[PDB]
Amino acid sequence: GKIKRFFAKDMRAALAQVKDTLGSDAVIMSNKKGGIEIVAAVLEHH
Amino acid sequence: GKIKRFFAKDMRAALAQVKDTLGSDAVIMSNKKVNGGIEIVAAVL
Repeated sequence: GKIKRFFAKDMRAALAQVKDTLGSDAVIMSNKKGGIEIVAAVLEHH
Repeated sequence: GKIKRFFAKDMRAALAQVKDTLGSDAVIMSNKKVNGGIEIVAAVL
């Protein structure tokens, strides 16, 4: 489990970064956007 | 860097306190569900 700011994709495509790095099960935070910014978080199960 | 323990009634608010203190990039060590809410142990370098 980790929390990452990822990258300023400037596009919702940044979600791909989140998936390729964090995975398919993730919690996205602060997607408040020159580019865009999004901090997401995966948890370690149980 | 450091390692800190966090509590919140919900997982969202616990993730928020981890962000407001450790920052946008951190390592989640623990997400155990404790009586009264959730405990998250996180670390940042």
